[PDB]
Amino acid sequence: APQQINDIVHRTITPLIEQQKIPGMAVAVIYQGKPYYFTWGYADIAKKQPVTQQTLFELGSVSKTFTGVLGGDAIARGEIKLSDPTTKYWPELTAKQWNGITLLHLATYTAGGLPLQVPDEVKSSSDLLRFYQNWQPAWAPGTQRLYANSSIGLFGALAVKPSGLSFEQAMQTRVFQPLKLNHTWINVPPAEEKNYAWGYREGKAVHVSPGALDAEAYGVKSTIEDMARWVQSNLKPLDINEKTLQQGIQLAQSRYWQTGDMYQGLGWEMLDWPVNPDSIINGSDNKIALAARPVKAITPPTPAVRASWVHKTGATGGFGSYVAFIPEKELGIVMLANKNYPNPARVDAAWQILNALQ
Ligand SMILES: *[B]([O])([O])C1=[C][C]=[C]C([N])=[C]1
Repeated sequence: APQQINDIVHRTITPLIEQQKIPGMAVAVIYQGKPYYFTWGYADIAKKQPVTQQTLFELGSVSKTFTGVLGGDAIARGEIKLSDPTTKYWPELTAKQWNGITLLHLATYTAGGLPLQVPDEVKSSSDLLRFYQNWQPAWAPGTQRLYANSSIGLFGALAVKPSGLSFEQAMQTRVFQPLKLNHTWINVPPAEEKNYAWGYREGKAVHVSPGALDAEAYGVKSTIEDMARWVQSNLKPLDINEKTLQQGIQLAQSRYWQTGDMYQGLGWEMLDWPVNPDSIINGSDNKIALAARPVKAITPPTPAVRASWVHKTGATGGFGSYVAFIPEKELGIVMLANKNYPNPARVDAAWQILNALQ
């Protein structure tokens, strides 16, 4: 890499790893469209396996960006509309509180208080139906945002129903394959296990547990190379040859709702660039990010704004991920770690790197 990118990344990430006791980390910077890669530490402490550019990390909720783009692609295919009622795709959802709750509300966490987590107790398809039928909204639809797996997870499951494909097959064929993300997985195959890092939580090696709507809300694993490619694809969707995918990526960066200075996309979240770094840094802390906040509808949604900081944090029990990019500057970053360390530290490091390069 150019020495500037080298120095800027190492000066930022080295102290981060030290302060946060991160066992292993991979970083990609996309600069003028090209990726530059950096790795540190251990994918597996016990077996002394280093982090490489081929190490798989759990993306946790950065998976929501793939779900949002897959949904956008389904809209572009004419398979679903965000204006469709949820019941159009799940007619068994007959309880009256669902009247007026559309796919847009599910995709954007604005259905009226669907919870962060699907209860552990919910396994089966019928457990799931039961859960949503019994769920009681605290708020009218389209009035409050509450970040929630049970919201965007259901959006992803419903979005692929007209295709007839499983969520995983739709994701593989319509997003991973066309983008050449050939080392990105909802279920890690046995052949790729050698590359699957352990996560570390309180010093114990852990991997994400199965759960309902896991694939759709937080279940993607990927490498630093495929994630750089994901960022490049979202930075420059016009280079993408598959028309509906290009369009889906654009739709996922449309601005649907505003709360404070952030705008809710499909999976992606966006702020105007130049950002106030305290705003994105403090904003990423779960004290704010997981809070219930009133929203203003953007009527109609603003199409993808090039001058945006577009980003998403993700975590599982053992992993902490972050992706951010600025379309107008052809600039982006991916930070993958196998410890779930605090969000504000991620965003601070990212902003320090990108601000120094823009
Ligand atoms: B995501 O990483 O923000 C997330 C939120 C809640 C639960 C899970 N598994 C992921």
